[PDB]
Amino acid sequence: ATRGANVIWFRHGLRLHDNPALLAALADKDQGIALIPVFIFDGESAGTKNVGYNRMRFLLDSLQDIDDQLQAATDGRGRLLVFEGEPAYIFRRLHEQVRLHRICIEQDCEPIWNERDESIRSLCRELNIDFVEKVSHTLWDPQLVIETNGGIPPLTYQMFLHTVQIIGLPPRPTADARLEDATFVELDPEFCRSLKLFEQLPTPEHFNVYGDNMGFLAKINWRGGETQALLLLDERLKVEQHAFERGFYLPNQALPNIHDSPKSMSAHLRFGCLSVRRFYWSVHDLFKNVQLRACVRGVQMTGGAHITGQLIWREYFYTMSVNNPNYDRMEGNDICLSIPWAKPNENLLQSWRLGQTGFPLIDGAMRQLLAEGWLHHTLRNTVATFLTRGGLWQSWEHGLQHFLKYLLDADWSVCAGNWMWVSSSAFERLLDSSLVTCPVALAKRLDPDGTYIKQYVPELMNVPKEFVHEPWRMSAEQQEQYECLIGVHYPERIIDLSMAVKRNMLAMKSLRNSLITPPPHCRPSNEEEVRQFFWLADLPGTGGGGC
Amino acid sequence: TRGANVIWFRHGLRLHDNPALLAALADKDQGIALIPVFIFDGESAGTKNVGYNRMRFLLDSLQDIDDQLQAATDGRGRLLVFEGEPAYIFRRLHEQVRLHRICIEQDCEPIWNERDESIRSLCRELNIDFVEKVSHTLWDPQLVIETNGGIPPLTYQMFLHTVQIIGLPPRPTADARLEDATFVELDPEFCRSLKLFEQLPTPEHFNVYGDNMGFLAKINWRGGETQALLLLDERLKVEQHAFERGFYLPNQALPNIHDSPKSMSAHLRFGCLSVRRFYWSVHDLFKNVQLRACVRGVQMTGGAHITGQLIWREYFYTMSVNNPNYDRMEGNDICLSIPWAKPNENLLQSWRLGQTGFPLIDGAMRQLLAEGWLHHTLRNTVATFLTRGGLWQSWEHGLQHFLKYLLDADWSVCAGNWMWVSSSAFERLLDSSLVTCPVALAKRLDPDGTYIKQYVPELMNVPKEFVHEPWRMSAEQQEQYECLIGVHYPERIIDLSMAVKRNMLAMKSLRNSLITPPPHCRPSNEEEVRQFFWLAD
Ligand SMILES: Cc1cc2nc3c(=O)[nH]c(=O)nc-3n(C[C@H](O)[C@H](O)[C@H](O)COP(=O)(O)OP(=O)(O)OC[C@H]3O[C@@H](n4cnc5c(N)ncnc54)[C@H](O)[C@@H]3O)c2cc1C
Ligand SMILES: Cc1cc2nc3c(=O)[nH]c(=O)nc-3n(C[C@H](O)[C@H](O)[C@H](O)COP(=O)(O)OP(=O)(O)OC[C@H]3O[C@@H](n4cnc5c(N)ncnc54)[C@H](O)[C@@H]3O)c2cc1C
Ligand SMILES: [Mg+2]
Ligand SMILES: [Mg+2]
Ligand SMILES: [Mg+2]
Repeated sequence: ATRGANVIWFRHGLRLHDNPALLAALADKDQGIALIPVFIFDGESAGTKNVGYNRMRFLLDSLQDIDDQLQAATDGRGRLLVFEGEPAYIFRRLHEQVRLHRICIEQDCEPIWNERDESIRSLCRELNIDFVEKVSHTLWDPQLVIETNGGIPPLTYQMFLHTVQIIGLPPRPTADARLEDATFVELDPEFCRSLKLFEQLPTPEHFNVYGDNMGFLAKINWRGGETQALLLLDERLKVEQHAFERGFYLPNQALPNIHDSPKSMSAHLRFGCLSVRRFYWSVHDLFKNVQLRACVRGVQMTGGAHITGQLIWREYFYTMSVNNPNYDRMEGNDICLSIPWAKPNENLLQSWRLGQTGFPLIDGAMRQLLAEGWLHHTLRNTVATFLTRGGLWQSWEHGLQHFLKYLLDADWSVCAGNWMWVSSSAFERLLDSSLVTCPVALAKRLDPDGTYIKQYVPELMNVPKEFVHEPWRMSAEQQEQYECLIGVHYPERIIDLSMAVKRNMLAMKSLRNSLITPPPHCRPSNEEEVRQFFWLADLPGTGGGGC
Repeated sequence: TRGANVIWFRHGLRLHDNPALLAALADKDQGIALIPVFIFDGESAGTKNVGYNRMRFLLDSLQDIDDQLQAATDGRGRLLVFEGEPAYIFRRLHEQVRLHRICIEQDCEPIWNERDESIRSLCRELNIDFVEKVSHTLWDPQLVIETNGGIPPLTYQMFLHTVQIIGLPPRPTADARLEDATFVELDPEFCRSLKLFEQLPTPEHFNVYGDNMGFLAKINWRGGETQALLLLDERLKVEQHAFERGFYLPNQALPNIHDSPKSMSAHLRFGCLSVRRFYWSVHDLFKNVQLRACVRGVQMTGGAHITGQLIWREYFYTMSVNNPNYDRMEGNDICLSIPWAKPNENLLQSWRLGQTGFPLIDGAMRQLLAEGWLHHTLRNTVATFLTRGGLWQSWEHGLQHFLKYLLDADWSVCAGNWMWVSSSAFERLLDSSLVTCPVALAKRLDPDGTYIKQYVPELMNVPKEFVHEPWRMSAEQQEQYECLIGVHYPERIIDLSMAVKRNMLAMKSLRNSLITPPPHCRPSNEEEVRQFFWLAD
């Protein structure tokens, strides 16, 4: 704090590697400019506006990871300062203590962050402070791929692939930061109490966040932070290594597995614990210059396109929301079809949230969502269709707000886009087939021996495998013979699906004859894209049928 | 006149991409004439073990060349078709008009060695240039074998790795200009003494008649170069629709056994269509464009899902080069010696005639006798049922029957595919019932019974729910539709559940006896088996 100080404000991108904003904050070590790493609980940033217990713990685990790494490389001189209040109020009064030359941040391209960031930009113009903004949460610059497509984001996944190949490959991750020679600031102890500088790392209880509806089914647990994200990346980079030397995927690898352990990095990518560019260019360097022939779920393995294509799905949804604050709703949302959803049935909606629908796979997935906060992509498709076009004809907004609260990742743009991609695509009639919107048939495909169902629906523990997916088929004597009387211990089906899929298919067909014009909306590229999205494989598409 | 060059046709019955032909016209400005020659010596172009369908195909291609030679020369150019010994014909042809060069296309298969070396020792005597050019395969098989250390690659993945080192295959040559080419009209008595055909002969001239049934063949094929080019341009438009769509329709990815005469395997066997023209046409149509979809476990970028099929053809041609025992078990170093049962002429005849009691097996073998072409999934079914997945008979019996009635019937490809499927004892998926059961495959390929009812017409009155398993019908059902297990349709000539049971024991006993799996023709991995048999992958 001799000649001033630079601020690296953390919101997302809670990491030290591949942090251009951190490097720009460390670029004045020679001039004696100090470094101040800060995180502010302003009541919305890092997804704290609508958060449950599982994601708040994940965020606090990442803040501690940054805090422990700073001390491990600065002999204890480096400290992550966690505040709680208005960001513009904290930065102005902190400028009274030490001179702020540059305030470095990572670009949050989502429009819900525009108010927060433009107030800091307006503050720096008043105090003559450099406002440094770096793009590192996404692979490309969202404004660069939007202007390439003519000032509007691509609405289909293929239209996004066509534009990024024009721009080229995304930038490589930056080098690591050296903090052994960096100086920090010891400010006034009373100034810390006024601006609410935490002396200890807070807990979710400090923010009135306690155990959720189910508490916790401690079968799957996730430790946040940059250390665990890099530990899981190397674990997966070796699984791809074995499949790379093998040249093909084992049949058990290409199939969706819902009985596995916490290996997903979607929560580490949302908070920015793991760099998306480091994920991308680690797969690229491991696959380039080796031609392959086998595929993984209809996507080639040559060049790692089956892995890096997943990171483009995330980039494709992040950019569609940039200049659209109504992206989470349908009124005022220009790229979402207006579907006549039924009236809010909060009795059925509560049966969907609590996992009391009478359908085993739906209940087992929603109870895992409440307890553990993570669902497989196949299970997220099932509960989304069952709530919307597939089962109850409820608006996807009621499912988005529930997901954004209990999900570990819960990207405001990725989660909202996936709800519209699946529920509000009227001209993709393959989504109306019960062969893709039936949880009973899918239960036999993902959970053959009822291992997953009985693990998160414990009332079905003793029913034999011949009646797990269809408990209603048991006799009156058999129902009390396995401690499961449908309607008492296990709830009955809140709706008849076979008569519900008929109502919804005709109600959606009614929209198509009224809208012969297909307006620009978030939709699948083609029918082949639906089959890979819903992990169909053997019998999907036109002419595939039931073999 | 002064001299003449001979373009001798054996394979490569075409005018385009014919480097041997271009070498014959290379001395056009010297006053050296041209002599197109095809000799029925009793073995060339697969005429030693041939049926009526393939002989009809060969003669259709010879007429195409003769018709093309007249349209480009206003009647001056003709195709000379002889019948006799090639070295005797060429020697007496040399004293009528001096032969400077004898140009042929390379036949790398060892069954043609004694024929070519016979002509080779003749030209060194009479001081004639023996020009041999490679155009039947994508690469020179010697350059592929020598790159692999002097031995041919025994797995398909080992082959793709070797040709990747060599590089992309050569592109087809330019078309030949025959508008200013001179020919010779020989002495009429010389044409009488050398057995020169005036009219193109018929299959009946070679003691070849209309098979056993013959009339069930209404899906007929017409040989020739210009007609093979029509099939190439036809599929090129189908592939660009998928190229512009970005993916294959599900009905396209599924095998189709009730389709049209679409295949070009017979045209590529006789050389009516150039394989390099086939390769580089698909390569130019898919280049510079990145695709992400796949076709049955193989990518579509660069046309690898199409060009990879042509590499299967080269992979079997290259393996048989220095192995004259490639079509037999004894003395074949690349074939596992499997204890096959003693030859049973009753079950073998029921396999050929299609009287085994299994509907899909009967419909395929009866289609082979009439039309002489089967889908790859149907050739697999009748091959496993004859060998490891049924009767446990030697693959040598099925090879001779296939080399006789097939339209393609490449000596190296057909034998290689027979060993690849039958004698792969260490590929344990090959013995799974998903591959060794035609009943489940019948409901998978021909669901409603359309293909079975037309090639097994004794089952057309049987409804769909009993057409795949006619033995399951009751007493009044075998009479209401009149299909008794005995007089109308034969009983299953073997117990399939018991046969596959005892055959898997013999393969394990073979593996337990062979602690070393010696280098043999085998699949590369289990994934390669799924793609080969059109499985779920
Ligand atoms: C209703 C619904 C809501 C979803 N909400 C989210 C969300 O809030 N956050 C989120 O990251 N993903 C979301 N997804 C996508 C998908 O469910 C997860 O990305 C996936 O389950 C993560 O598992 P994984 O990393 O092991 O899969 P991988 O195949 O390893 O995915 C690699 C990465 O690619 C990205 N990705 C994968 N699939 C998609 C997709 N369909 N759309 C966008 N990005 C994708 C993620 O960042 C993911 O971590 C949602 C999908 C649905 C159907
Ligand atoms: C027991 C058995 C015997 C066979 N005998 C022959 C034969 O005598 N001649 C022959 O050309 N093919 C043979 N094959 C391969 C296969 O049956 C045919 O190549 C294929 O059915 C031709 O149909 P298509 O051209 O429409 O297929 P496509 O997929 O269009 O094939 C493209 C071309 O690639 C080549 N090709 C395709 N598959 C193979 C293969 N497995 N091995 C070698 N070349 C291949 C052929 O030249 C074919 O025309 C045999 C396969 C088996 C199982
Ligand atoms: Mg992951
Ligand atoms: Mg063909
Ligand atoms: Mg399968």
